[PDB]
Amino acid sequence: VACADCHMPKVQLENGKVYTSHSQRTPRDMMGQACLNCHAEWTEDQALYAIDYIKNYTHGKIVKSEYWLAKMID
Amino acid sequence: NLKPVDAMQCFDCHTQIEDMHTVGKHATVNCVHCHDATEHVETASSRRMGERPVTRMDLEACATCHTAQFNSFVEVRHESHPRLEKATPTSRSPMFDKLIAGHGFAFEHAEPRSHAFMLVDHFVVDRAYGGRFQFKNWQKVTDGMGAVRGAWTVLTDADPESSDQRRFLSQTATAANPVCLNCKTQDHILDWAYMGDEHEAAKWSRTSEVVEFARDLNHPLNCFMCHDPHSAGPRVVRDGLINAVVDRGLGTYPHDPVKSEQQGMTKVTFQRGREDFRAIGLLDTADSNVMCAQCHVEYNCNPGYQLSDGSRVGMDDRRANHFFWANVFDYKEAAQEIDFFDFRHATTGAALPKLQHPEAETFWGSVHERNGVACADCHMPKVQLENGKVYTSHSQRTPRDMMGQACLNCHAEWTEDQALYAIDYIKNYTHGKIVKSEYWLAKMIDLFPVAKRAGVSEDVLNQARELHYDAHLYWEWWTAENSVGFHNPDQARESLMTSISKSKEAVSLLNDAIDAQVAV
Amino acid sequence: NLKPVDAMQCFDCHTQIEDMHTVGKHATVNCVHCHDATEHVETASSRRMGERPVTRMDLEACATCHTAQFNSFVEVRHESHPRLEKATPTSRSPMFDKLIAGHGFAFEHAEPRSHAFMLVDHFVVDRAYGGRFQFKNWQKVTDGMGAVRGAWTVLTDADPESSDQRRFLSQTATAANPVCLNCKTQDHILDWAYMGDEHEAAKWSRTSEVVEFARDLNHPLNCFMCHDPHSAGPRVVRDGLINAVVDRGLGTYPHDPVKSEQQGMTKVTFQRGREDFRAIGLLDTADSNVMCAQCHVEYNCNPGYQLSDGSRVGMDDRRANHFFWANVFDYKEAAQEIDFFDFRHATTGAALPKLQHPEAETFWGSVHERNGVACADCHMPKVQLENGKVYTSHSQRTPRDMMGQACLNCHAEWTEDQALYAIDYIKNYTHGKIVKSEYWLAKMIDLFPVAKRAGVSEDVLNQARELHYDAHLYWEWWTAENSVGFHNPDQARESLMTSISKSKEAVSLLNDAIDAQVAV
Amino acid sequence: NLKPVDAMQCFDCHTQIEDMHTVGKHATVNCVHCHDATEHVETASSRRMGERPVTRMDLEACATCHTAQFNSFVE
Ligand code: HEC
Ligand code: HEC
Ligand code: HEC
Ligand code: HEC
Ligand code: HEC
Ligand code: HEC
Ligand code: HEC
Ligand code: HEC
Ligand code: HEC
Ligand code: HEC
Ligand code: HEC
Ligand code: HEC
Ligand code: HEC
Ligand code: HEC
Ligand SMILES: O=N[O-]
Ligand SMILES: O=N[O-]
Ligand SMILES: O=N[O-]
Ligand SMILES: O=N[O-]
Ligand SMILES: [Ca+2]
Ligand SMILES: [Ca+2]
Ligand SMILES: [Ca+2]
Ligand SMILES: [Ca+2]
Repeated sequence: VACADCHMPKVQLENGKVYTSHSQRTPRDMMGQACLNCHAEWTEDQALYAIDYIKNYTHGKIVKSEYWLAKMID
Repeated sequence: NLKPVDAMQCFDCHTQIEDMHTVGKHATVNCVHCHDATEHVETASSRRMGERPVTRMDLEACATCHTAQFNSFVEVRHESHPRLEKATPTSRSPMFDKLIAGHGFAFEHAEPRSHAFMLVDHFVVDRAYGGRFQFKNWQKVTDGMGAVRGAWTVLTDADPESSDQRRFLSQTATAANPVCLNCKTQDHILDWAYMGDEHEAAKWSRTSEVVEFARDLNHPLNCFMCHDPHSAGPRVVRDGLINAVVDRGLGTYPHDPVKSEQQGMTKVTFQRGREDFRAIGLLDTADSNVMCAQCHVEYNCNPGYQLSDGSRVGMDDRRANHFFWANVFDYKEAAQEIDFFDFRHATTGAALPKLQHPEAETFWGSVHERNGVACADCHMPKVQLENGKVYTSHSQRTPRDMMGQACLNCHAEWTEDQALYAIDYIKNYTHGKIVKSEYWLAKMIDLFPVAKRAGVSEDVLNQARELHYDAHLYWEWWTAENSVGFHNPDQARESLMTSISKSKEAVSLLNDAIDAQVAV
Repeated sequence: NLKPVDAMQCFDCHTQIEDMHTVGKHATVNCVHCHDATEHVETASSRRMGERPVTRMDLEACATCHTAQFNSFVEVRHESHPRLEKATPTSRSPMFDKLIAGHGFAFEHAEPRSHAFMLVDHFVVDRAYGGRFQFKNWQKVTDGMGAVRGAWTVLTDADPESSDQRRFLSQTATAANPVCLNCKTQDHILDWAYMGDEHEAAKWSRTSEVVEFARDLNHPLNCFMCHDPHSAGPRVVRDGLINAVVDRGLGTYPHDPVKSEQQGMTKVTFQRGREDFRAIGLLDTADSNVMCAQCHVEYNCNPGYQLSDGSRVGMDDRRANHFFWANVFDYKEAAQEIDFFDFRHATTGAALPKLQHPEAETFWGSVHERNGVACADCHMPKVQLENGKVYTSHSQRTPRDMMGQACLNCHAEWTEDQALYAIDYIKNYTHGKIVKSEYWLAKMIDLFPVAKRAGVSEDVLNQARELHYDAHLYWEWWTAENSVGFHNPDQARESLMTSISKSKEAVSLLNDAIDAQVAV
Repeated sequence: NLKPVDAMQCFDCHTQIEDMHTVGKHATVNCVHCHDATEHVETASSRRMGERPVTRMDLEACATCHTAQFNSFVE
């Protein structure tokens, strides 16, 4: 998988000539084309939930990392 | 990958192309994008073609550099109901079968749908080819991109071994003829002489076997119908339109000589063996009124009969390819001018015209047309973007889908709901008069068998038939025209009231004659 | 609280029940859930019933352990318009009154609504019981759960003191008879002999007073119509269906002997005093095509007349309970096979069939049926859950409400709008041909009085009446069938074109005969 | 309106560009779309630039033929 698969995927059209989106942005804006096409087992809410599980856990450890760096700095 | 050819080598022979190509916005676009001419260059002389070069007519030839306009063009509007028969109580003409009896449209006449389907819909409608052509299956009806790629990628022919027009199912007709195709495709633009006259250099003409012609055609509404591929400048290619505007000298706006001069057309003719062969009309301005009038007009594209003596007018006659270029109040005179009518009513025996989608001629003289508004302003406006390069939408559809760009930009005093309400006030009032007109036409039509059977004289029946012509014209214009009066509401109202008046006159004439017979 | 009974004690006598109950998925479900048999056990012998045990027929007997399927079944689809008369310009059959004149359906024929209401709607429709039964007030029309709980909890009887069929309001009919109830309820499953034959052990039969029968019935579409309560295995209980498939040997799929073998039915018979009494058909597979064909078929459930001699066929005849089990192109032969027609047209005098909702026989041979798709796949699919135990929806309704589960799972190439567009293309085209068929039927019908009054001969009028039979059949199939052609579009198209052809033939015959009379 | 230049004349001194341009999917795209080299061509030799030609770096140089990619980019 590469950055473009999640952040600038091909446009999906009912009728038309396919081209590649050049709006590089979060996959949350185009989940059908950026995630759900590979993850058939998920609804959009399930895929968002899986993202947020990782970001929530990571951000918690960033905050704890800063708490300890700040305690040392002080 | 494409390799460019030496255009200067072409221009040595093709001076008209040189004059157009070197000056316009396609001066950097190489011939190889649309032509394969290698063997042609090896064999042509200054006056003889030699081997014929290949010319691409597919819309994807333009989609490579103009993807936004192409993608907009091929969109399917699913809200435009498909295969919706007009002769039903919930559509445009509840009493159409009774009123049109004797004409091929009684076999099927659906409402229009998105442009991508025009050629496939032409091929499959029940009135056209005896039911010979069908979609490969009922799922293909959704496939707009497929139809654009080519009719024969989504259709089947019930009998590839024969080329005659015949019925394959009982309730079909074989009304299609080569002239129809000119408003569905221009794939034949190099194979058709101006007006569809017989010509040594034309493979196809008005008198061709239409089933064989059909098989050679693939693409709907080619991009180059409105845009010259050499200059990229605005134009029309439709011979019937050029004939009305230029040859007959009627102008682009027959009611307005000044606007006709400012927004005119220059006929350019191309030859084969130094004899005139085909023509285009270059426009002074990018005027969509005239571009859309290549098809959205009342026309003849069919055999018929002479008003004077009732004799047959066949596909071989020039009248079988004709733009009347007349509003509803000038139409009867325009039909007298060429001594033509379309069919005899199956019940009344009256000589009648058949009217078709006269949007362009209806729009003339309307408040919007008089203020310089054109079809594209309401039906294919500029796209509005917060950040982006503006381009023109090519999805021709009702303004209800883009009211901000199609109406409310000029009508700043209205909300979207108020603008919709104004449109519906006109459509509701107009439809009510169409329905009343049909009621009166039907009442008259029903009296003909009663009058004949009661022994009413031919002289009286003929007087009623002359009234039927006018009652019919002044009604059918409005079921044929697609705006339900919006394009010209005062004209629709005056015309529909005239239809009713004529029918009432005919009813009174017939009732009195029947009553007198019974009294004897 | 329920206390279990000793099932082994029952099984001592009930060996058929034992063989079914001990093997299937209800082997742990005690008899007390559905039967109160204490006094029965005390008094029965191996061949005599003794006191009759109570058997629960209410759907709540199953709702205790299967709440999800019950709650799904009783949902009311408010978008399915209620009490919507089909004989209007905006519904299925704009010219129904003229075409059906002479038949009881002219008094009222509404579109179907949700299954919860089937029995109450049967009781209150204007054509059924002379207007005898009404909802307790106009608010009760919304109460689906109430109707399921029991018809008599939401209805009133205008005269509990009489049991005759009569008109209580002027524009009603009394078309109901005991056979109708078999497609509304199976509360009478233990009180009705197979086919509704007279039988010593049956309280009710084809010849019962229908008002008295009506009063004994409460619940719509019982869960056990498709599920054996003893084995929990798939089945049908409808006698007419078992008679077509098994007794007449036609099979579950008459056009396909192989599929008939793989997806067959085994007739199981239950006796009273060691004589055959009632029967069920156990299915080889959980095949909804055959389960839904207990009701969604063309049938006779009414008296009529013989084609051969015009004589009356009454409720006492087996033909008054009959599944034709024939597609539209085999129907005329199926009606000749039993020498039967339904009514004489009030205006033309023609012997005519009356067609009813033939969904099952229409679906045969369609692309979907040939690919192994069944009614439940589009009308009662598996529920899709992010997290949960999957069960089958029991809300039988249009797939438009669950397109992801009903269509788009098999048609991965389409969006919901594209799939809807494909359905509407078929429905629009089919409806247009229904409307044209009615136009031609009406034109013919209108000529009968004119022809009679002009002195046209009986021989010619009889030729026209024979044409009317076919014109009628090939049209009415499609206003009766609820998919507006979707279930089999090529068949609808061929049939409706045949209807039109027959009417046109009849119009020409009558016009020529009238013209000849006037000429003399 | 743009007027095409003689690309072959350019390639007499620009063999490295020739080998890329003639072979890829821009073989038909004339240099005038992105370069203004009139005075350069009047003054250059294969060994002396002469007047420096102008090269367009604006994204609109691509947006004429690739409006969809450009419009999606600038959102
Ligand atoms: C899908 C499997 C992904 C691939 C491959 C790449 N990225 Fe990604 N990225 C992804 C997610 C789910 C998120 C979080 C977005 C959210 O809304 O929570 C991101 C985030 C970014 C961001 C920040 C985007 C924003 O929140 O606005 C950037 C700048 C980004 N990613 C860049 C990026 C690059 C350069 C990649 C290839 C090396 C790449 N991503 C891969 C999902 C996916
Ligand atoms: C790197 C960050 C990019 C920039 C800056 C631009 N584009 Fe692009 N383009 C990019 C990728 C990863 C792809 C898809 C490649 C693949 O095959 O998967 C593209 C594709 C194109 C195309 C081809 C047609 C299509 O797939 O849409 C064109 C014509 C194209 N890109 C044009 C384009 C223009 C005009 C840009 C400036 C506005 C642009 N690209 C920037 C990566 C990158
Ligand atoms: C003189 C020797 C010629 C050269 C070099 C080229 N063409 Fe030509 N062409 C020539 C003639 C005499 C004709 C017949 C029409 C006429 O003007 O008298 C043509 C025709 C074409 C057509 C129309 C083909 C058709 O199907 O009708 C096309 C598209 C065409 N020519 C293109 C073309 C191109 C692209 C050339 C350079 C590669 C070219 N021609 C060279 C005479 C001569
Ligand atoms: C790329 C190789 C092209 C192909 C193939 C086609 N066109 Fe084109 N077109 C091209 C350019 C670079 C331009 C000029 C852009 C600018 O604004 O400077 C154009 C312009 C047009 C126009 C506008 C003309 C005008 O305003 O006077 C139209 C209507 C147009 N092009 C249409 C068109 C059609 C119908 C094509 C298929 C036959 C087509 N173009 C091919 C680049 C390319
Ligand atoms: C002949 C080649 C045509 C030209 C030029 C234009 N139109 Fe057209 N139009 C044409 C046909 C044959 C059809 C029906 C297609 C079918 O398969 O049924 C149409 C349809 C329309 C519609 C209805 C679209 C819908 O959503 O139902 C509109 C609004 C329309 N046409 C407008 C239109 C405009 C504004 C034009 C000039 C820009 C134009 N058309 C040109 C045939 C042709
Ligand atoms: C240009 C002057 C036209 C000629 C010649 C033909 N048609 Fe046409 N057609 C035209 C337009 C502008 C439209 C859309 C507007 C409308 O009112 O329909 C159409 C539409 C069709 C359709 C779709 C609608 C329908 O009537 O079912 C069919 C099937 C169709 N046209 C067929 C047809 C045939 C068989 C023709 C020759 C007899 C014919 N068309 C000529 C424009 C023009
Ligand atoms: C007539 C019925 C048209 C057909 C067929 C096509 N286009 Fe068009 N185009 C049309 C109009 C009225 C306009 C606007 C002119 C104005 O100045 O108001 C356009 C414009 C273009 C342009 C210019 C850039 C823009 O404004 O979008 C291009 C590049 C263009 N059109 C391309 C194009 C292509 C590729 C088509 C086939 C898919 C096509 N046009 C058909 C009218 C008509
Ligand atoms: C705005 C002032 C308009 C101009 C200029 C033109 N038309 Fe129009 N059209 C207009 C409206 C408000 C409507 C009714 C649409 C609705 O949804 O109620 C129409 C209708 C059409 C149609 C049928 C469209 C449909 O309902 O699907 C066609 C085919 C059409 N108009 C064509 C047309 C042409 C060819 C014009 C220039 C001659 C034209 N219209 C001008 C608004 C406006
Ligand atoms: C609880 C005491 C029950 C009552 C009352 C009814 N049913 Fe039942 N059913 C019950 C169980 C425990 C099971 C098996 C669950 C499992 O999957 O193992 C069932 C099964 C069914 C089935 C599925 C049968 C099969 O797949 O072969 C059906 C169709 C079914 N039950 C229907 C049904 C009906 C119609 C009832 C009312 C007459 C009914 N059940 C009562 C538990 C209980
Ligand atoms: C006889 C006992 C029936 C069986 C078995 C099935 N159906 Fe039925 N259905 C029946 C009636 C009498 C009615 C009309 C009820 C009323 O009060 O009007 C219906 C209705 C439907 C509908 C329409 C529902 C709506 O929303 O309007 C559908 C879609 C339907 N029926 C489908 C259906 C299916 C798929 C069946 C097998 C699973 C089935 N029905 C069985 C009578 C009977
Ligand atoms: C099974 C073979 C049936 C017999 C016997 C009867 N009906 Fe029926 N009915 C049946 C179905 C599958 C449906 C829904 C489909 C449809 O097209 O309606 C119905 C519907 C009704 C309705 C509601 C619709 C209406 O016509 O108003 C009523 C009032 C109704 N049925 C009454 C009725 C009477 C009086 C019957 C005996 C003469 C009768 N039905 C028989 C299935 C079956
Ligand atoms: C025929 C018209 C049916 C009626 C009446 C009832 N159900 Fe049903 N049921 C039906 C089908 C076609 C299926 C699916 C079988 C398959 O394997 O595809 C079902 C399934 C059940 C089940 C099994 C679990 C599940 O899949 O949901 C149960 C427990 C069940 N049905 C119960 C049930 C009850 C309680 C009913 C009365 C409210 C009922 N069914 C009616 C067909 C029919
Ligand atoms: C999917 C491939 C289907 C199968 C298998 C069956 N039916 Fe169907 N039905 C289908 C569609 C797309 C429609 C039209 C619905 C719409 O909203 O347009 C229908 C319609 C019905 C109806 C009327 C439903 C309503 O509009 O309220 C009934 C009563 C019905 N179908 C019954 C039915 C039966 C009994 C089937 C098996 C024999 C059956 N259908 C198969 C889609 C599908
Ligand atoms: C019209 C005169 C063009 C200008 C200016 C630019 N490009 Fe282009 N590009 C053009 C054509 C006709 C094609 C081939 C289309 C086809 O599919 O055959 C292309 C192709 C591209 C691609 C795809 C290349 C590949 O897949 O190998 C890209 C990424 C692309 N073009 C990018 C691009 C950029 C970044 C430009 C500005 C510097 C640019 N193009 C100008 C036509 C034209
Ligand atoms: O019907 N002649 O092609
Ligand atoms: O039938 N097309 O005007
Ligand atoms: O009408 N007899 O029940
Ligand atoms: O009227 N019920 O088929
Ligand atoms: Ca439309
Ligand atoms: Ca005409
Ligand atoms: Ca319904
Ligand atoms: Ca029947």
